[PDB]
Amino acid sequence: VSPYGPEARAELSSRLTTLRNTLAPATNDPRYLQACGGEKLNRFRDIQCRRQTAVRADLNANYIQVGNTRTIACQYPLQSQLESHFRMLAENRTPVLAVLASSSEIANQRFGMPDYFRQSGTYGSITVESKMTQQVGLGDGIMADMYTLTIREAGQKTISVPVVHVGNWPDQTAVSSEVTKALASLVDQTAETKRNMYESKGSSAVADDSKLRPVIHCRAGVGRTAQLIGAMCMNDSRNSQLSVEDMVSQMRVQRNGIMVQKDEQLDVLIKLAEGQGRPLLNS
Repeated sequence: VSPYGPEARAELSSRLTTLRNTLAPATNDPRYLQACGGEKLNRFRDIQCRRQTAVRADLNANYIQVGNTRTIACQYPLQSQLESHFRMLAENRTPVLAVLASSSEIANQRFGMPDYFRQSGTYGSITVESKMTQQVGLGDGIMADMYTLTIREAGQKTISVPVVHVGNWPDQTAVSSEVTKALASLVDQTAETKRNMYESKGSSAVADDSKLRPVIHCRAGVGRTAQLIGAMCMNDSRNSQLSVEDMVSQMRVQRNGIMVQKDEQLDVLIKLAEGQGRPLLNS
């Protein structure tokens, strides 16, 4: 019985579905962050944010840790949320922002997805400038454009955050294991270089485990975001022997039960796990 056959995968699904169903938000569910006084918090009323790992009280965003890998996963900020977003970005001394929402989605004004990282702008007390720098082929026609976001605010020290935008990964789809491995590497290396810069400067953020965390988001922050996160988790040697079952239960327990949304996205994670001889199921 191959540990990666229909049967075993049949069990993994069984388990993860039970979990997803259990995590479904209830009305004013105490496990999930609730909108304060009118301003909308959630982009999709059914894609909620665990109160326990909430990064900010007014953002749909979570601190996530699978094994030893620390990141922040979030929704695409709404217009009213942009200043707090940049605030989170800066305090985190963000080593790397990875946006996985496509240019078409961003372009489409019915989606309310402000084009916040490709243009300069002012947002309350914070002003922002963008600067394109490189473009990298990941494979399969998938392309990553990179920008550098300089976030300034009076009385605050200026922070730069490097951005990696995969402009052509469609929603509800899964890019191949190879493009996925290639993007994870691209995100780790970008994070590494920026981290090292803070470190050579003696940033105190370097000590704090609630900071220097890569920030990743597609539109909802549970499909494309989750697939990439599971991939970063897999190419960190310290997560040796963590199974695909644990990987997914920790993401679901720290954000919402939808994390790793489509079945095909779970297949990409399973291929990489297999290529590693990483176990699918616990016990």
